[PDB]
Amino acid sequence: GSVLQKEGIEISEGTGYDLSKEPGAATVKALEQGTIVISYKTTSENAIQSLLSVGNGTKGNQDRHFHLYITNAGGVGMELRNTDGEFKYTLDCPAAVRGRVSNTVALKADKENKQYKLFANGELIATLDQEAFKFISDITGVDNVMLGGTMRQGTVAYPFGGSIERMQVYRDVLSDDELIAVTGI
Amino acid sequence: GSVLQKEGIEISEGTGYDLSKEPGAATVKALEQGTIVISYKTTSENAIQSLLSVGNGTKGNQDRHFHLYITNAGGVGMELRNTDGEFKYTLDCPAAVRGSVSNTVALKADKENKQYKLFANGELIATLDQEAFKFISDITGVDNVMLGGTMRQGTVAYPFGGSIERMQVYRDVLSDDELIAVTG
Ligand SMILES: CC(=O)N[C@H]1[C@H]([C@H](O)[C@H](O)CO)O[C@@](O[C@@H]2[C@@H](O)[C@H](O)O[C@H](CO)[C@@H]2O)(C(=O)O)C[C@@H]1O
Ligand SMILES: CC(=O)N[C@H]1[C@H]([C@H](O)[C@H](O)CO)O[C@@](O[C@@H]2[C@@H](O)[C@H](O)O[C@H](CO)[C@@H]2O)(C(=O)O)C[C@@H]1O
Repeated sequence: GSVLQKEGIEISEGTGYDLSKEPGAATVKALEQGTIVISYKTTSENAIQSLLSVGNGTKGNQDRHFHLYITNAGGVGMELRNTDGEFKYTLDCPAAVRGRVSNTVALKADKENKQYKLFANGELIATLDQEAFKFISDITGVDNVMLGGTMRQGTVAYPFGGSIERMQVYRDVLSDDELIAVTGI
Repeated sequence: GSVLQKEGIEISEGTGYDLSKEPGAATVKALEQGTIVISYKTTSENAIQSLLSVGNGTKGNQDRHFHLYITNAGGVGMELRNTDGEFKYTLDCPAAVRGSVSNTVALKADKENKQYKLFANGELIATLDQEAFKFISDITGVDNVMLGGTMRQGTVAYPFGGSIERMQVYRDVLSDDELIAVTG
């Protein structure tokens, strides 16, 4: 099963929606691998909108976070960061989703294969293999989980507006076939 | 054989070294796929140092370029950009090289397989697959090739300092085994 799930969460641009106190959030804050699946509708023209983030929101730690994000040009991406000297692993895919319309995206991080895969609307859109595999448990001082933005020194960065229709986070690594199916209509 | 090669080029921080007029530069400016192999020594503490770039250096086109870069913290990466709405395909690998010392890195971009692979000092360090494969020929208005920085609105960005010991650009997609051997 999922370790954290939410449904029907509408977010006013800029505000975010804090998940840090939810049952399961502690698990999400320590993930060594796993899968994130999100259905959403954006109503914002912000250039970078985090759907889900997990990171360190404290002063001086603004480059220590993970987020799965969309853009105002129909892009989908993620960033996994613990300051640039430690790691900055990113995917950014163009023309993968559309903006008002429901989309479903997913990211998996697979420790055994050292691989990250991004899916949108029933398609695998990118794969990253890194010799030095990292995930959330490698970020230093993770203290929050949020929908619709990323906490950076107490400010909601990369603000989303619209609806998080469904969000599920898994410790399990779903198969590509599963993610093609679950991100479809 | 390479389509563009240079050896023994010193570059001070900020200066760059223009290759735009060299025979073969036109080919580099239009690559649909290929391989870049560079041996270098950095003397600079700049956080992002382009070893080789190919892009559009004109005003308002600062997000239209390709570069293969190293960092002050022993990292290696690349960015391939034509404005973020079009594409922004990147790799960034930590603790892959050392400043201390000569290092050799390589990037291949394989159109058939829609794949980019980065190598450093005899190891494959990252692989990127993109559904929408892009390379230099997809960048709009490419007008320069340089060593040791990236031209952005007439300024040398991401400035390298040190020596480009050997730089080769190929239209061919070299094998992983070839790259493991040449970089190690
Ligand atoms: C998702 C993404 O591309 N994020 C970038 C981020 C954004 O480009 C920016 O916040 C708004 O578009 O920029 C990051 O880098 C910044 C640097 O480019 C800038 O020189 O200095 C900034 C600090 O004032 C900041 O470090 C960022 O916000 O961390 C890098 C990130 O990948
Ligand atoms: C290799 C890399 O991370 N390149 C980044 C670049 C560098 O982080 C930065 O130039 C070094 O200081 O930052 C880029 O994004 C910038 C935005 O973060 C910033 O909000 O606005 C800047 C323009 O005034 C700039 O766009 C960049 O320089 O393009 C993104 C790039 O991937």
